[PDB]
This record gives sequence, C-alpha cells and structure tokens, in this order.
Amino acid sequence: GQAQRLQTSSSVEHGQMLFKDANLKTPSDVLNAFAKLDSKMVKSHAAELSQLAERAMTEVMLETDSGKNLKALIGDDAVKSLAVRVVKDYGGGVAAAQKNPEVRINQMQAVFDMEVMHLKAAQRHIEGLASTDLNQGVYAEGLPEDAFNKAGVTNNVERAAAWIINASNSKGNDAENITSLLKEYATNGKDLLNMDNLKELHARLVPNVERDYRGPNISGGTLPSSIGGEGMLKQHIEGFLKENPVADKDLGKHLFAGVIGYHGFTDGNGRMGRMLYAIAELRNDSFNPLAMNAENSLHGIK
Repeated sequence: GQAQRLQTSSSVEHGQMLFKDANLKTPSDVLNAFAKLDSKMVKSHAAELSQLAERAMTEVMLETDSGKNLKALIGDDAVKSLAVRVVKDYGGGVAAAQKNPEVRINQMQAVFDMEVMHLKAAQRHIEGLASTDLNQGVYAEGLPEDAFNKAGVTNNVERAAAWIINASNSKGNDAENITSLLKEYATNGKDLLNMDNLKELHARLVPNVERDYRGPNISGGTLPSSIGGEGMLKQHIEGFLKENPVADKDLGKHLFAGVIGYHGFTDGNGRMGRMLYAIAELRNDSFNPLAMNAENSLHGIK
C-alpha cells in the first residue's frame, strides 16, 4: 500500500513498488517513468505521485554538481531541507514530471548555482576577517560613551546592555529582557559555537519572530536563502571557527560578522550579532562598543 511504499529508503524502491518495475534503478529512471503513466492512473494516484515526484526530484538534485557544492558549504541536513523547498517551488509537480523533468532539473541547478554564488560571496568576506588586523583602523573604531550610555554606568555588563539596547532602539520590557539575557549568558558557561544553543538564545531574545522560508534570490539580489544563511552560520561557528581558532579578544567580532553577514536568522540578526559580540567581550573581561564603521566592515552588508 501507499503507507508501505512511503517508508522505503528512497524514491527508487518507492517507484519500483508503485510502477511495478524492478528495472527502475535511479531517481532519474523513476522520473522518466512518469511520462509513461496512463491518464486515469495519474488521476487516481495524484497524491502519492506528487510525493514520489518530489522525492525523486530531491534525490536527483542532491547528486548534481551544485547540490554537492551546497552540501560542501552547509552540510547534508541543510542542503536536503533546501532541496525540498526548491523542488516544491520550481519542480512543477506531477505534471512537469510527466512532461519535461529535465527542463525542471536544469532550471533548479541554476537556482542552486545562484545560491552557491551568494553564500560564497559572503564567505569570502567573512572568512577573510581571519586574515585581517581587527585591532587597527575601522575594525577598531569605537563609540563615544554618550551615544549609548548617557547614564554613565561603569560596569562592563551594564555598558554592553546599554549598547545593545540603544542599537535596537529597545524599550521597556524588551530592553529589560536584553539586559537579563546578557547577564544570564555572561555567567552560564553556554557554548556559543553551537547553532542549537544560538537558536535557543535567539528564541528568547527575539520572541515570536516569524520563521517563514525565504528561497534563493535569482532576481539579482544577493541575500542567502533562509536555509542557506542559517547553514552557513552553523558551519561558521561549529566548523570554521574551530579549525581556525581566533583570539578571545576577536571572537566577538567574528560572531557578529557571521550572524549578520550570513543572515543566519530570518529576523533579529542585528540583535543576535550584537548580543553575541557583547557576550564574547564580557567573557573576556572587557567591553569595547563597535563604531558603525566597524560594524559595516565586519558584516560587509551593503
């Protein structure tokens, strides 16, 4: 039955079962079979055929050169999630599987290639910071106390809170939450180089942010897809910053650059980036507020 077929390990066994064809050996073979289906069969099994087309298109896409390029950048889970959404958006469902799957597969490789280009453009800038002097020039430029700390507090945790609060134009209860979270992560020993930990912080810092999918920009824009940007942030902190360790006094900068520069969240990137910078600073017994020039140099967004 359909329920049995859905639990197969891939579209190949699923197709073999549904199409009663043991000669189907690849996901391309499965897609090529769609043109051969009689019209009544296509109507009576429309729901399952939509699932199977999506599974087979996804599998084909993950083995393309661009699919492997994305895998290299953001890893298996993230590329699979992305591949499914692109197939849903561009794959054309059962009707396109019947009529012209190769056209769809080609179009989706162009979508993936655009995404790869955009992630790599951010990556050149962000990983480039590991070879720049972040203590001179703009990378060093600071903010006058009076711009964010009118009250004139001296304790570094309160100064960092004021800086974050001012940058987010945060008020009342929202500002109190920023302050509480900062104190909490300054002292809780939680590993920042862990995307799960960052998503938990983000959820409390930016409550009821909307989590909606944003796909690759193929219109001229360079914004990463939502999945792509989150995958790059994850690989940045769990991979790049571990293989190429940075100095404690520079970690905040690299976290700030990574979050905002890769667009690691659907919203509240600025708040997260500043919160991670401040936490890194405080754990290094310091707090140096960033000049706007320095923020712009770090995240590289224009």
